[PDB]
Amino acid sequence: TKITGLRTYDLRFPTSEGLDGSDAMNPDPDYSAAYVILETEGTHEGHGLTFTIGRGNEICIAAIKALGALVVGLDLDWIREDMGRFWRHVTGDSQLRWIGPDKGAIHLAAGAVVNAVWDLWAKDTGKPVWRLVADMSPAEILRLIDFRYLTDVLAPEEALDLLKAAEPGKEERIARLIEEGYPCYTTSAGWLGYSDEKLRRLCREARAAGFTHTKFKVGRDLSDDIRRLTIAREELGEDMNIMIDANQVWEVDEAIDWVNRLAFARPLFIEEPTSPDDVLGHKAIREGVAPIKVATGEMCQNRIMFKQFIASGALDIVQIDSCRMGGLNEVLAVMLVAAKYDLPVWPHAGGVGLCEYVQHMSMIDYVAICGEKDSKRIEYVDHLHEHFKHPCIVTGGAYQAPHAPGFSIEMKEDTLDAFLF
Amino acid sequence: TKITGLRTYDLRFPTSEGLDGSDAMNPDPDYSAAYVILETEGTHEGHGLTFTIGRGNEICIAAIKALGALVVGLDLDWIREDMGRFWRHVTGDSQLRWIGPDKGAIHLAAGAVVNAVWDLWAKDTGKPVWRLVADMSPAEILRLIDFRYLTDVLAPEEALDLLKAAEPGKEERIARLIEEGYPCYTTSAGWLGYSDEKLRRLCREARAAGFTHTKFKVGRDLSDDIRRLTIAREELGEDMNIMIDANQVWEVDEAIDWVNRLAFARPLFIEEPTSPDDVLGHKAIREGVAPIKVATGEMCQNRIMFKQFIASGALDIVQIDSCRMGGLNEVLAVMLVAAKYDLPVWPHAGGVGLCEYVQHMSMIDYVAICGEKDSKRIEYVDHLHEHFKHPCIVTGGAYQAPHAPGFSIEMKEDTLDAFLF
Ligand SMILES: [Mg+2]
Ligand SMILES: [Mg+2]
Repeated sequence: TKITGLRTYDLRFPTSEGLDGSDAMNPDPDYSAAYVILETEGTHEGHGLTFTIGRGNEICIAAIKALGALVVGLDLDWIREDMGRFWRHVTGDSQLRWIGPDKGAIHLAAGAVVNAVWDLWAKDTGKPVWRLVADMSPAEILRLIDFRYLTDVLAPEEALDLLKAAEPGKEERIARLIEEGYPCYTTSAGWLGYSDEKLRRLCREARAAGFTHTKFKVGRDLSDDIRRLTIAREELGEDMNIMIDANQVWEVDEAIDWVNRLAFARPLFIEEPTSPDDVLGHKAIREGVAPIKVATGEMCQNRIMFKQFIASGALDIVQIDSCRMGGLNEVLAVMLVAAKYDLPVWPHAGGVGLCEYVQHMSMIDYVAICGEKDSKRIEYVDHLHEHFKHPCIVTGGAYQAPHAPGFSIEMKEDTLDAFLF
Repeated sequence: TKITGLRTYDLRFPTSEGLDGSDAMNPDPDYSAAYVILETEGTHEGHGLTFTIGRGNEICIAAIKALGALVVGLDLDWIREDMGRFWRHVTGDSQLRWIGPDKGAIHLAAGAVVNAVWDLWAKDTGKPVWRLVADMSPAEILRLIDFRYLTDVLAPEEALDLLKAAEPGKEERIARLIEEGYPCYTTSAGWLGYSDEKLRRLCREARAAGFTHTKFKVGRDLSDDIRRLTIAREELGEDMNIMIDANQVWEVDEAIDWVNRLAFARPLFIEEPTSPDDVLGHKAIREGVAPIKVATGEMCQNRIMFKQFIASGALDIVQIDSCRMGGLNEVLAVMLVAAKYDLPVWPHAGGVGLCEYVQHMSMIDYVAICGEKDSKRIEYVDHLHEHFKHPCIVTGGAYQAPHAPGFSIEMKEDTLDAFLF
């Protein structure tokens, strides 16, 4: 099997029409996918995307096309033999690196391309991605990862030790996953643009559905946030776990003051209180708002930044995103760093196809990395699942384990035509 | 004056013919400019560029075009009235922020567009950019900067104190700059691909010309580094200051061992010993290679990363780049942070037009911010200056102060035709 070509689609969805996804930083996102198909001579094609919120999607498309020169002509077997080597290769064009390195449009594109390869690999072997990786031995999983710029915090030997320690319980955990699924929380009642009445209704829906955890956007107006969280608590009840997300908007001192003003709502954590680059900033905020925890990561650019967030104790909750960084391989590296420091990973899913991706990622984390899921929650949003051949399935507050071969990301063909920008 | 339109040029120079620019990370760079011209109804046009090394330049072009939607239609007086407001505006489209924020292709593009505006402003008033800014009162300079995500280390109040404190000595320093220029160092003898014979000749030329500081690329092969540096010391003499640049290639532990092995050559600093995102890693390397200094910054993505590098004491020498970040305004922000921590700024100039840019920026630093230049060195390389209408002028180891209106970046019309990719 050889990758023989690739096609790209600039897909944009009119989510702003109802302000779905609206938050303190992004008032009117148009959920969009920079979508890629890796062509083969065979029966399978590798589908992948990276997620943006409208304008700028075409910049990612440009970056995907550039990466295409590194991938077209490759043999899939060469890729599979040492995917860490492939990852170094695909992120290793020094000229393309200059556009990053491993950040912004070029790394968003890498996420799409890398995840497309996983889709292809999984389809070829007849396994959902979570199972494809979970079935691997510790050494085989270790081999997936490019450890460059990680070794001062997590060297391959220590990663291998973690993988070996988690190996003996894998079968039981797989069975448990089939029986129970993986618990998730909802942000769908929480978008900042919603009226209070809509907020009330969607809070009742979330509770009725069996979620134990619900997230709300905050950060534009303090008076609004106090009012909204008071109302949320009324509808949700005292037992509900509430979280809040500021989407990066605050300064450090502002953030500490503002979430302390929201302390009455008993939020489990504040998400992205400030810039996603500000490690020392998050750490200062963390100290100032304890016992309210601090979460961040959905825009954390790469493993180098994540390792510093984690090693410096700048956060309580690690929120990887499936295609912000260099796809599954880099996510797995971060999950191992998180496991070394006993920090939970709660993936971001606020976007088109993101749920479809991160379900597999946490399920790998559960089976083969940290071995625990009960105390964690994958993000979930109830938007745009209708465009996927195999959408995630959530009920009673949990993702059902994927069954179809691939990465759950392939879109219905009609969608590829209807939503072309 | 109104910005009425925009043109972009994908310009690529065949620098890989002689391996000019070659280093341990980038073995065959093709010096390129994602070049932009801002159109007006008047006699002036604002020229700017961001620098890349070949493939991927087109991603920057796409990002520049995207930012064009934020800039075309703007009145120049609205911009000048509060350029910090304008800076927030051009980097503030939440959807374009998703592609960054303030990093990668979108921010490189911001650098080109922001600096192009500076070029236009300077042309309109008839001054080189450095003097346009140096003639500003402390409050007017403060007004240029967007402090978002800086206030936990440098708030506007403290930045103003710094600016006010530098104010009385401005007239003297301007005089002194006109008399003396601004000292610079050369990297033109140090490219990794050069033969030993050529290394020797270039070292002799650098020494004759009166440079007191010369930089060499290292990091590909230890034996080569040992031999080349032995040769360099031999040709340059004992009074010469030698620096070395690894272009990010090492792990932390590897960097410490490798530069310590080169200690015999007495390097003033090691530049970019590791990933440009690794603040804690640079700090660890700095401890391990003492007394050899640590420099980094040419790819430091923005003020938020620079702020952490500086405040945490991860580096000795701050190497801003003129168009890696959001152009002049963000560079000035970082210079003020550096002034607070009394760290010197030695700008990167390894690329087409970079010398032309950074000469202005360090001269602003000297006259209006930190008030000291004798102990600092702006990078210089002698490549591609023949393409500029007003190239930098270097003699006796110092940049002559620009005197023609603009940012020195405008290229000759024939270059715009001949080097289109
Ligand atoms: Mg979030
Ligand atoms: Mg350098």
